[PDB]
Amino acid sequence: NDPVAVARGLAEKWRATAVERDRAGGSATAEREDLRASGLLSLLVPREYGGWGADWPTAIEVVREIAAADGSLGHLFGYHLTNAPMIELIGSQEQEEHLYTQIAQNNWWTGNASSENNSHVLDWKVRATPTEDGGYVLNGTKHFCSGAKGSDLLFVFGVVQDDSPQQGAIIAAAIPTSRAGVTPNDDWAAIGMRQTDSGSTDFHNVKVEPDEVLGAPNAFVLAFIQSERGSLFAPIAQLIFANVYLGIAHGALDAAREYTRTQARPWTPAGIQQATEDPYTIRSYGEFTIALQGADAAAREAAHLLQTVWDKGDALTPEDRGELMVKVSGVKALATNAALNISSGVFEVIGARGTHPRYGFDRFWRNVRTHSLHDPVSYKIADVGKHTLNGQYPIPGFTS
Amino acid sequence: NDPVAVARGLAEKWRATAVERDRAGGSATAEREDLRASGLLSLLVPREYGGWGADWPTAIEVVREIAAADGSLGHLFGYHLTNAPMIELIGSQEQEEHLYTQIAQNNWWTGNASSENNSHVLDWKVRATPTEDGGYVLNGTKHFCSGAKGSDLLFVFGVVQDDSPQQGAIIAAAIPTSRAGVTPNDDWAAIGMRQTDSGSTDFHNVKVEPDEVLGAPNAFVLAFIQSERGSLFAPIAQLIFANVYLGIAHGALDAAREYTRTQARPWTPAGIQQATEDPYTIRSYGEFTIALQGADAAAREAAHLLQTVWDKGDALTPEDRGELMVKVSGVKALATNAALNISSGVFEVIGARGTHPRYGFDRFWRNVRTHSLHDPVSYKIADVGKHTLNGQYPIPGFTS
Amino acid sequence: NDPVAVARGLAEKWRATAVERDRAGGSATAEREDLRASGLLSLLVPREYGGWGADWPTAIEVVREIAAADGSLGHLFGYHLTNAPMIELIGSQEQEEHLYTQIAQNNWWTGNASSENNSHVLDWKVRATPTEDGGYVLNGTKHFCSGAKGSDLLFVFGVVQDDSPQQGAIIAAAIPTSRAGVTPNDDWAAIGMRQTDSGSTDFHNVKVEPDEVLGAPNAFVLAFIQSERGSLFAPIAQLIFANVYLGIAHGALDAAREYTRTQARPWTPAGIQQATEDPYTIRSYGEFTIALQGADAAAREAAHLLQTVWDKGDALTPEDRGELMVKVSGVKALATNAALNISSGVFEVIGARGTHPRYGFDRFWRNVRTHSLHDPVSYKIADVGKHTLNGQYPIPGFTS
Amino acid sequence: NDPVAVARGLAEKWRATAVERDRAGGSATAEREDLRASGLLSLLVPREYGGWGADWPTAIEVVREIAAADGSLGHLFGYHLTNAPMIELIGSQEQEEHLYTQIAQNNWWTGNASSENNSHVLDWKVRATPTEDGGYVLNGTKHFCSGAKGSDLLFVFGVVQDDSPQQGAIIAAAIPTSRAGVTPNDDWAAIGMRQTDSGSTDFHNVKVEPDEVLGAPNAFVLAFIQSERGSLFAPIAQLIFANVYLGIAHGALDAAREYTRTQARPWTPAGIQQATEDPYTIRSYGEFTIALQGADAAAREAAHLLQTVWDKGDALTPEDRGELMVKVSGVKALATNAALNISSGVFEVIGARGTHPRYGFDRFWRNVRTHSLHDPVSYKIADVGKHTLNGQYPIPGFTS
Repeated sequence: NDPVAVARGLAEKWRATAVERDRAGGSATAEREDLRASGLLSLLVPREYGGWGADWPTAIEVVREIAAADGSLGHLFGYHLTNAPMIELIGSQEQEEHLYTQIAQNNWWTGNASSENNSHVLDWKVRATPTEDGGYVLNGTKHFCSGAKGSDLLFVFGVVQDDSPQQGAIIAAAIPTSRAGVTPNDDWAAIGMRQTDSGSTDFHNVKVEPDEVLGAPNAFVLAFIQSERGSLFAPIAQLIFANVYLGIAHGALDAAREYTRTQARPWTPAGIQQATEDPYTIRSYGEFTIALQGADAAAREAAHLLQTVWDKGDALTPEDRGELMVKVSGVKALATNAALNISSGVFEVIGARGTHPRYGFDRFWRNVRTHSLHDPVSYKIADVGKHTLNGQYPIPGFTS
Repeated sequence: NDPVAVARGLAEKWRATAVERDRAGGSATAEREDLRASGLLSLLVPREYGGWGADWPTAIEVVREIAAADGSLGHLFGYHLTNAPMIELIGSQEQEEHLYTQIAQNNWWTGNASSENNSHVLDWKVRATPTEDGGYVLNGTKHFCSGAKGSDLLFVFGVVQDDSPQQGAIIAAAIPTSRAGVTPNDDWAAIGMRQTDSGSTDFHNVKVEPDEVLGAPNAFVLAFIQSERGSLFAPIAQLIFANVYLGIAHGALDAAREYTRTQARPWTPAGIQQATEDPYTIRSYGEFTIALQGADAAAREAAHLLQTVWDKGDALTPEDRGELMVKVSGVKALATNAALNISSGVFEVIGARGTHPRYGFDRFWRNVRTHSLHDPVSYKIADVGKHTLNGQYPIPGFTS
Repeated sequence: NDPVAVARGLAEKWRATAVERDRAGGSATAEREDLRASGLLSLLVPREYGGWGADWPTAIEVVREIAAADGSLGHLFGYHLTNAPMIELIGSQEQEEHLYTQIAQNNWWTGNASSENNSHVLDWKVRATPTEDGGYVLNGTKHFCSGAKGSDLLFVFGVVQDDSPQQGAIIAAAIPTSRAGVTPNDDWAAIGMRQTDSGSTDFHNVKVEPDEVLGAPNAFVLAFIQSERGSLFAPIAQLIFANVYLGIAHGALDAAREYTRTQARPWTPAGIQQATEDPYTIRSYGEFTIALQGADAAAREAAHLLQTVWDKGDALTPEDRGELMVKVSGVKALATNAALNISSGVFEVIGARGTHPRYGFDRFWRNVRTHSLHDPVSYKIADVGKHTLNGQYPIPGFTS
Repeated sequence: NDPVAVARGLAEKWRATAVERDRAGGSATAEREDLRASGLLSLLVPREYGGWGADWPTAIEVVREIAAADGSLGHLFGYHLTNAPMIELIGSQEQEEHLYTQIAQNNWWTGNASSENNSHVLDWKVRATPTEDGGYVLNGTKHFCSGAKGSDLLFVFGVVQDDSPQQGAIIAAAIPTSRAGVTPNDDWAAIGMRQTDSGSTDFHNVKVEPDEVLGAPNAFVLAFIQSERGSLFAPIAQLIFANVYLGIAHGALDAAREYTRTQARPWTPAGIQQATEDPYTIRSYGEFTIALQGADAAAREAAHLLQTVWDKGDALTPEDRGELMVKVSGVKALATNAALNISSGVFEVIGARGTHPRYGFDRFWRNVRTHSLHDPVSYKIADVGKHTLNGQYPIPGFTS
C-alpha cells in the first residue's frame, strides 16, 4: 500500500553491497530481481489493471529513495517508469489496456532503445522497412539504449529511411525484448552509472506486428509540434532525472555524515577537540543541507505541477506544457548543481582516510557526473532564461 | 475577500513614486496611510475579533507582494504583523480579547521597541521600575526600534533594574504609542530600508499600567527555555524577513526584465542584433530565475510548517519548534544569498545607462544589503549544520 | 621622485573627505587641483619631454593607491593616463614631442570624447565635416565622455558622415578643451563613480586644424585591422580599469578590517567574546584576501607583459597584441568579480550599525558596480574562451 | 640543460600510458626509472655537489610539467624534492656534503616516513630508543609514508617514548632504505594518486648511527617555535602541493580542449553547428582559464618569495617566515579550488561519450580530490584570515 516503505526496505537490503556493486560494474542481477519481486515495477500502472495507481509525487519519492541507496538503480528504475506512460501518450486504448495488464500481471521490466537526442532522423542507425501486412522490420544497432538488457518489454524507435511516402517517419513500437533478432549487448562501461545497462542493442530483421506499433507513423514528432499529450515525454523524463540526482546527493550527504560521526579526526593543530565540533565542518554540512533544501522543495512543486498537467489529459494547452517544462528545466539545473557540489564537497569533511576504495565514497560524484551529461544543463538554464525574459517556451522534443 | 489582490492594488499605486521615495528617505507617511486604509493591518487578527483571520502562508504572500513594490514597506508591514501575536503567545485571554479587538476595529499600526538581540539583559537601555499597583515605569532610550514612529500600539520590553526578586527580568508590554514620556525619534538613516522608521525611542518616566503587562516578569525568557509557544517569536520573524528579501529580489528581476526588453542595447562588437537574444544575458536571467525558484519553494514549505506548528497552540513540543527553526534558518540563508546575488547581478544585464539615478536600480540591493545584517546569516547556516551533523536544535532566543 | 609616495600622501589627505565627496557628486575640483600641483599628471610622459618617465607597472601602482582612497579619482586619473599615449600610438613624431612637452610643462589634465564603443560609426553623434585647408569641423553631442569637463587637452573622435571618399572615417584629434564651440556639460549622474565627470560634451562648429589631426583619416580603425601599435588602446585602458577595481576592493577591505577591529560586536548568542575571533568572520576575511591575491598577481603579470609589448614599439606582431589582450581580458574578469564580491561581502563582517551613511561603506560597491558595466565582462570571459579553445585572438576594437 | 624541456620530453610518453597506469594503480616502476635516467632527481642539489643547482621557481615549473602529464608522478617527484633540503634546514655541513653528494652521484630517489601531522607526538607509531653511542633504534609502522617504496635514501622521524630524558623528542634521520629492518609495504590504495606509494613502512629494530641523525633531539620542533630555518618545511611542502594541483588542472583542461575540438558534437536541438562555436562551451573554457590564471600567477609570486626567504639562510626573521606561509596558504586554497573546479567542470564541455573509461577523464578530479585532503583547506583559509584581520602569523608546524 505505501510504496515508499517498500522502496526503503530494498534500499536497506542493498546498502550492504553498494560498494561492491559500484566496484564490480555489470548487471545488478540480484537487485533487479528484488525490484521485480517487490511489485514496484507496476507503480504507475493504474490499479484497475493490477498496478499501484500511484500519483507522480509518490512515484518520484520512490525513485529518490532508491537513488539514495544506489544511483544506478534509481536511474534504471526511474527510466523504466517513463516507458509505459508512452503507451497511453501515443498508443491506442486497446494497447493501453493490454500492455498495462501484462506489465502489472507479469512484473515486467521495460527497456528502451528509442530516441537519438542529437542526430538527424535520417542518420539514426535503426531503420524500419514497411511490411506487406502493415508492420515493419527493424535492422541496425542503437548505440545508447537504456535498460534494454534485462528488460521484458522493449520500446524501440525505427526510422523509415527508404523511398516510400513515410520516408523519415519515426515508428514507435513496444516489443518483447526476447523476440528473435533483438540482441542487447553487455558492453556498457562508464566512470559511473555502472549498473544502468546503457550499452548497445542490435536489431537483425526484427518483426514488429501492426498491433505492436504505437500510434501513426511519426506520432511522437507530431505530438511535439502541437504540444499534445505525447509532448509530456521530456518533462516527465527530466524531472525523474533531476530526482535521481537529488537522491544521489542525499546518499552522499548521509554517507559523509555517518563517517564524520564515526571515523573522522579533529584537526588538532587548530585545537579542535572532536571532528563533529569543527566550526568549518559544521558550516559545510549547513551549506550542503541548505542547497538540498532549496533544490528538493523545487522538485516537489514541479511534481505537483506535473500531476495537475497529467490530470488534464488531452485538454492540456501548449502553455500548460511550456510552463511545466520551464519549471522542470529549473529543477534539473538546481539538482545537477547541488548534486555535483555535495558529492565532491563532502570529501572536505571526510578527510584523507576516506579516500580508501573500501568506502567507495567517489561513487556518488561519479554517478551524478556521468548522467548529468545526458543532456547539457547550459540549455536547461537558457530555456528558463528565454522564458523569464521573452516569455518563450522550449520547442518540444526528446530533451525539452 | 482576497488580501493579495488588495496588496497588488497597493503595489500598482506605489509604482510611480518608488524611485523618488527611496531618494528622499524619511517616513512613507502617505503609503502608511494607504495601508492602514486597506484593512491589511489586521490581516492576522482572527475574524472573531474583527480581523481577516488569514493564515501564515496567505499573510506571507501579502508581505512579498508589497516587498516587491517597496522593500521598506514590505519590511514595515511585515514586522508590524509579528507584533500582535505576542499577545496570544504570552499574553492572557482578556488581553487577547481586549487588544486584538482594538487593533482590528481602530485600524492600528503596531510597532516595537522590544529586544536588543546582541546585548546582555542587564545592559539593555530601557529599564523598568516596578510600581506597587503592580504596574511599571520605563526609563531609557531604545536605539533600534522598528516602526515605533507612526504606530498606535507599541510593544516594549524593559528590564527590571532595581534589586527586587524580579531583578534582571524582561517585562513585556503593549502601550499606546502616544503615551506621555515616549518619544519616537525621526533619526533613521541607512543606505537601504530608508523608510522602515527603524530609529531610536526614548522613554521618560513612562507609565505601563498593570493590565498592559503581557504575562509574568520574564515570560519570554522562560518560554524560550521550555520551547513553549513564546518561542515561536524567532521563526515567525525570520520567515517574514526571508520573504521580504525574496520580494525584493523579484522586484529587482522584474525591473531588470522590463529594462532589458525596452531599453538595453545589443553588444554590437560581438554581432548581437537583439539585446533579448544575447546568449549570456539569457543565461543570467535563467540563473536568477532558478535561484529564486529554489528559495521561494523552500520558503513556501516553511510557511506551511509554521502554520502546522502554530495550529497546535500550547501542545507544540520542543521538537516541533526545533525542526521549524532549522527549516526557517535555511530559508533565511537561501533568501539572503539569492536576493544579494540577484539585486547585484541584474546590473550586468541592465548595462551602463541603468546606473542613472532616475532608475534607482540600486535600491533593491541596498534594501537587502541593509536588512540582511540584522542577524548574521553565517549563524543561520551553522544552526542548520549543527542539526544535520549533530541532531541538535537551536537554543531558542530572539533570533533563533 | 617616487610617484607612489606622492600618491600615498594625496591618499592620506583625500581619505578625510571621502564620504563627504561621495555623497556630494559633481566635480572634485579641489582634488583635481591637488593632482595638478603634485606633478603626477605627466607620470607617463617621458623624462626627455619633462615628465616622470615611469614604466607601466609603476603608473598602475599609482592608479591603485589612488583608487583605494577614492574610486572616482582612481578612474579619473587612470583614464587621463590612457589619453596622451594615443599621440605616440597613432600620431606623428612632431606631435608627440610637441604635445608631450606641453602636457608636462603645463601639467595638463587630458579628457576624452572619443569612441562610441557600441555604435556603428555612421550613427556616432559627432560628425566631422572636412574643410579645404585639410582640417575638419565638428558637430554633435557625444553623450558619454570621460573627464572632458575640467580637462585642458581633449582627445576627440568624429565621423565623416557626408558623401565624400573618406566616408565612415574616424577622425582622431587632440584639441584644447577651451576651444570655441566645445561645451562639456555638468550632466554626469550615476549611482557610483559620481566624480568622474563622465557627462556629455557639445561640439558646435568646432574647428580641428590639420596639424591637430592624429594620423591619417580612419587611422585607429586601420590600426585595429592590422594589430598595429594603435591597437594597444584596449589592452591599456582595460588593464587600468581592472586596477581601479582592485584598488577599490582593497579600499573596501581596509575600511572593513578597521571597523571589525574597533567597532564590530561579537555575536553573543553564538557565545563569541571578541569580533576578531569569530570563526566565520576570520574565514570571510581569508576568502576576500585570497580572491585579491589571485587577481592582483594576475594584474601585475599582465602589466609586465604590457611593458614588454609597449617596448617593442612598431615591431609588435598581431600575436603579441592578441596574447596581451587575452591576459588583460582575464584580469578584467578576475578584478570585476573579486571587487564586486568583496565590496558587497564586507558588510557581512561589518554588521547592522555599519549601514549608517556616516560610514559611506557602500561607496566601494557602487563605484565598482557602476564602472564594471562600461563593457560586458561576459565578452571578456568569452574572448578568453575562444582563445583557449580555438586559438583565436579577440578582434581589435575600442574594448578588445 | 633546461630541466623543463627534459621534463617536457618525458610527459609526452607518460601521457600515453596515463589511462592504463591510473586504471592499473600499483607503483610506476618504469616511469620512476625514466626520471632516474633523465637526471632530474638532483634538480635541487647544488651544482657543487654534482646536482643541477636549480632555483625554486625552476624546480616548481618542472613539478607542474610532470603533474600535468601524471598527477601521481608530479606528486611523487615533487615530494622527493622536499626531502634533501631537510639536510640543510636542520642538518650539519658535513651531512650536506656527504648526502647531497650521494644523492646526486648515485641518482637516488629519496622518500620519507616522517611526520604524523595530526597526532600528538606520544601517539606517533615510529618510536626511537636512544642508544649509548648517541644513535637510535626505531620500531613501529608509520601508516602513511611518501615514496618510501623504491627509494634509496629514506628520511624518517621517530619519537622518543620511553623513560628517557629525551621523552617527547622527534628525531629526524636519513638512512639508506636498504638498511636491515626497513620494510616499505605495497599496500597503498585510494581513489586517486594511485601510483604515489603513500603506504605504510615498517621499522623493526632499525639502527640509526649517530651521524645519520639530522640535528639535535627535537631539532624541527625547536626550529618551529623560533621560526628558524627548519620552519621552512611547511611552506616548501605546501607550495609544492599547490603546484601539483595546478599542473593536474592544466592536464585536465588540455585533455578537454583536445576532445572538444576532435570528438564533441554540437547540440543540434539548440541549433548549434560546431561544438567549438557553442557560446556556453566557450564561456566555460574562459572561466577555467581565468581561474587558473589567478591561481598560477599567485603561485609564481610565492615561489619568488620562497627563493628570497630561502637565500637569507639563517638570517630569516620570524616575520619573513610568517609572511611567506600566509602567501603559500592562499596559493594552496586558490590551487585547491581551481583544480577541483576545472577537473569536475570540464566534463560539462566533453559530453556523455567522454565518460567512457578509455579516456580516464576522471583521473584528474580523483587525483586532486584525494591529495587535497592531506591537510584541511579551511585552515589555510583561516590562517590567511587571521593575518589579514589581526596580523597573526601561523603557528609553525608540519603543515603550516
